[PDB]
Amino acid sequence: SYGSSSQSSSYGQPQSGSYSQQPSYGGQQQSYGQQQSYN
Amino acid sequence: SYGSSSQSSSYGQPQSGSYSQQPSYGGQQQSYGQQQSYN
Amino acid sequence: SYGSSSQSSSYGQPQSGSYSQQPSYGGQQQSYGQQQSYN
Amino acid sequence: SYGSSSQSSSYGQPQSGSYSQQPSYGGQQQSYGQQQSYN
Amino acid sequence: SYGSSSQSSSYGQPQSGSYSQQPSYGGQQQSYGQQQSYN
Amino acid sequence: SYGSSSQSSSYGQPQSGSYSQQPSYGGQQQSYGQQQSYN
Amino acid sequence: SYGSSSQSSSYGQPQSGSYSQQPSYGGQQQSYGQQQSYN
Amino acid sequence: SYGSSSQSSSYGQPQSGSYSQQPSYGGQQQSYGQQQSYN
Repeated sequence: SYGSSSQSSSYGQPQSGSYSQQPSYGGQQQSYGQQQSYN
Repeated sequence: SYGSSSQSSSYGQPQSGSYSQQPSYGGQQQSYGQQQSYN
Repeated sequence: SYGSSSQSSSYGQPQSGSYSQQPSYGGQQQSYGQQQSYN
Repeated sequence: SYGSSSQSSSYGQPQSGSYSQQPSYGGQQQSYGQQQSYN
Repeated sequence: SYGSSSQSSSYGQPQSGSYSQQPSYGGQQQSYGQQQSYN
Repeated sequence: SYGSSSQSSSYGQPQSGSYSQQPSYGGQQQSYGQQQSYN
Repeated sequence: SYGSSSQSSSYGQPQSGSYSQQPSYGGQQQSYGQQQSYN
Repeated sequence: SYGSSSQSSSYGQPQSGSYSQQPSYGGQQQSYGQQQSYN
C-alpha cells in the first residue's frame, strides 16, 4: 500500500571546448510518489 | 500506507574551457511525497 | 500513514577555466512531504 | 501520521580559474514537511 | 530575422464536486523564442 | 534580429466544492527569449 | 539585437468552498530575456 | 543590444470560504534580464 518514485541525473566534465559559445540551461523534472484512498 | 520520492543531481568539473562564454543557469525540480485519505 | 521526500545536489570543482566568462546562477527546488486526512 | 522532507546541497572547490569573471549567485530552495487533519 | 513563441492556458470553475477527492497538480510548459547566427 | 516569448495562465473560481479534499499545487513554467551571435 | 520574455498569471475568487480542505501552494516560474555575443 | 524580462501575478478575493482549512503559501519566481559580451 505505497507508491515510490526516483530520478537521477548526472553530467561529466561539461563545457570544456575553447573559443565558442557554451551557455547552459537546466531543464524541468517532476517526481510524484503517493498513496491515495477513498472511503 | 505511505508515499516517497527522491531526486539526485550531480555535476563533474563543469566550466573548464578557455577563451569562451560559459554561463550556467540552474533548472527546476519538484518532488512530491504524500499520503492522502478521505473519510 | 506518512509521506517523505528528499533532494540532493552536488557540484565538483566548478569554474576552473581561464580567460572566459563563467557566471553561475542557482536554480529552483521544491520538496513536499506531508500526510493529509479528511474526517 | 507524519510528513518529512530534507534537502542537501554541496559545492567542491568552486571558483578556482584565473583571469576570468566568476560571479556566484545562490538559488532558491523550499522544503515543506507537515501533517494536516480536518475534523 | 526573428523568432517568437507563445503559450496560453486557462481553467473554468475547477473543483466544484462534493464528497470526493479532487487534488490538483500543475504540469510543465517550455517556450523557446530566439534568433541565432553563426559568423 | 530578436527573439521573444510569452506565457499566460489563468484560473476561474477554483476550489468551490464542499465536503471534499481540494489541495492545489502550482506547476512549472520556463520562458526563453534571446538573440545569440558568434563572431 | 535583443531578447524579451514575459509571463502573466492570475486567479479569480479562489478557495470559496465550505467544510473542506483547501490548501494552496505556489509553483515555479522562470523567465529568461537576454542578448549574447561572442567576439 | 539589450535583454528584458517581466513577470506579473495577481489574486482576486482569495480565501472567502467558511468552516474550512485554507492555508496559503507563496511560490517561487525568477526573472533574468541581461546583456553579455565577450571580447
